[PDB]
Amino acid sequence: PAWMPAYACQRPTPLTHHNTGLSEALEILAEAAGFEGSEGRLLTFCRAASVLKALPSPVTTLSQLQGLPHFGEHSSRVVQELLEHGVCEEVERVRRSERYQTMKLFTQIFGVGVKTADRWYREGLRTLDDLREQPQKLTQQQKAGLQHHQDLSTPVLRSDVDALQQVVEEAVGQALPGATVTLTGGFRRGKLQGHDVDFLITHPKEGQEAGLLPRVMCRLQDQGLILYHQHAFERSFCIFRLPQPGSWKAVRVDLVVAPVSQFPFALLGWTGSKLFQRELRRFSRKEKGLWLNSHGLFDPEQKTFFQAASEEDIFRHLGLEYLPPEQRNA
DNA sequence: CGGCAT
DNA sequence: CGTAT
DNA sequence: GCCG
Ligand SMILES: [Cl-]
Ligand SMILES: [Mg+2]
Ligand SMILES: [Mg+2]
Ligand code: NA
Repeated sequence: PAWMPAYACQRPTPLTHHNTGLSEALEILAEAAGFEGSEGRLLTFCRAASVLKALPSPVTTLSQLQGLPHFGEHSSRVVQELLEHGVCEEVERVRRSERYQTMKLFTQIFGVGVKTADRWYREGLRTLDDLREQPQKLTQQQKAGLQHHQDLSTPVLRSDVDALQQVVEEAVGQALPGATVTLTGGFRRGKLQGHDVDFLITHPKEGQEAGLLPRVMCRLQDQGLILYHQHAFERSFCIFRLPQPGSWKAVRVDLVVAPVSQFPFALLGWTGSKLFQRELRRFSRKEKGLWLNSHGLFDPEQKTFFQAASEEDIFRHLGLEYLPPEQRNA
C-alpha cells in the first residue's frame, strides 16, 4: 504494497479505520516502552500503530506489511502472531503484568507521570488507597487528580462539551468584549468522547488578549465552577464543577489564550492528534529546516516568523497537502 | 551511531 | 517534575 | 524500534 508515506502528517488518518486490534496491541507495547523509559521505542510502536490506521483495508496476511514504514522485525512479529493465533504472547505478558497495570493506574492520575509512578512503584505502592495513606508524597496537582479520579475517569461526552462551551463563552465575554472561544482537541477532530475539553481563546485585535486568562478564571471561580486550578499565564489546566441534573461532575478543561497573529498555529497544535503534531514538527525541522510550535513557524536562517492566517497557510508553506481536523487522527 | 516535538 | 496537543 |  500500500501507498504509505513515512510521516503521519503526509497521509489522512480518519476517525473510523481498520486494524484496531493490531494497532491496539502495538499501542500496548508503546505504553509499556514509555513505562520503562524508552521514548524511542514508544515512538516507533506508536508510528507503526498509526500506519495501520491509515491503510485502506484490513490487514489479513503478513504480506500486506511489505514496504510499510516503521515496520521492522519486532512490529512485524507482533502482527504475525496476532494474525496466526489471535494473540501475541509478548502483549499478553505485558498487559497482565503487575508493573504495567500499576503504572497505567498511577500515570492516569492527573499530576502523575512515568517518573513519579515508577518511583512509587519501586517504593512498593500499588493502589490509589496506598497513595491516599501517604499524602506527604503528593503535590497539590496530584491531590486534585486523586480526589476527583472517579469523575476524571468517566468519558467526557458532546453534551458536556456544549454545556462547558456555553459557560466558558459567558466568562470570556464578561472578561473581554469581542473575545472568542474555539473548541479544539479531540472533539474538533470528530471524536465522540474525550478525557477533557480543550478551548482556544483569542480576540481579533492584537494585544487585547493580554492578561485575559486570569480574568476568565476569576469569573469562573466566582460562579463556583472551578474545583482546581494551577494558581501571568496563557494555559490553564482546570478541573470544572460541571452542573448536571440535580448534581455535578468534575471535568478536566484546558484553556489556552493566543494573540490572533498566533491563532492558526495554536489551533493547529491544540487540534492534534498528539502524534500528528509530533510528526508535523519533525517534518518541519528535518525536511524544511523550519521550527514549528503553537506560537509560530520560525526560519532560523533568516530569523523570521511565517505570517499565517489559516491552518491551510501553514500546510502549504510546509509543502504538505492540507488535511482537515477529522483526518489528523494519527 | 544518535534522533526521536516543542 | 508536571501539563497541552 | 526503527531509520536518517
Ligand atoms: Cl470517539
Ligand atoms: Mg483533549
Ligand atoms: Mg487537554
Ligand atoms: Na498523568
